[PDB]
Amino acid sequence: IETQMDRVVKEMRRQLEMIDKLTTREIEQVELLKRIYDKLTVRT
Amino acid sequence: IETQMDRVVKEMRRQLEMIDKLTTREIEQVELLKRIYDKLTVR
Amino acid sequence: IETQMDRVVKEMRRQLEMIDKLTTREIEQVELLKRIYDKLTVRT
Amino acid sequence: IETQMDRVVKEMRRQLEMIDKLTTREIEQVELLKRIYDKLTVR
Ligand SMILES: [Ca+2]
Repeated sequence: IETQMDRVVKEMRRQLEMIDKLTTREIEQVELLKRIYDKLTVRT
Repeated sequence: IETQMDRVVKEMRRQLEMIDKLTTREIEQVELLKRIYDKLTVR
Repeated sequence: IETQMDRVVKEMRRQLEMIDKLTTREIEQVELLKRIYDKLTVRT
Repeated sequence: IETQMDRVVKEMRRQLEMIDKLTTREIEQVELLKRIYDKLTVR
């Protein structure tokens, strides 16, 4: 009734979190590319 | 459950926003990757 | 009631579509890194 | 009623198996970027 209706708000709030740990992993990921790129422009 | 329904949606449209920036960013990632990779092929 | 209640399953169907794009994109990069990784060792 | 609310929760936990496979996948990218970035720092 309402009790699965939070087995819904609950699971979800855990999805925003899981999403956020992802974005900052995208960022870590990018950082390492910009840099790794810059070492290649220069090693030339 | 009428107004928590309402909350649920709001939070969902927020969750797509996020899944969107993610999607943008992977596109960028992938081009840098190919860009990076081309140069390894030049040298 | 049911109105807002599918402005919900609507989102989810759309959410999971995107979670599918990424997983295949991710798949693409994972083997572009492997290509670059393989070569660096060659360029050595 | 409960019928569609039941669906809702399903495809939601479906998405958590997904994003979980995904993190496990961007982790494995990150290890390759480190390891790639280390290898140049040497040449
Ligand atoms: Ca990535």
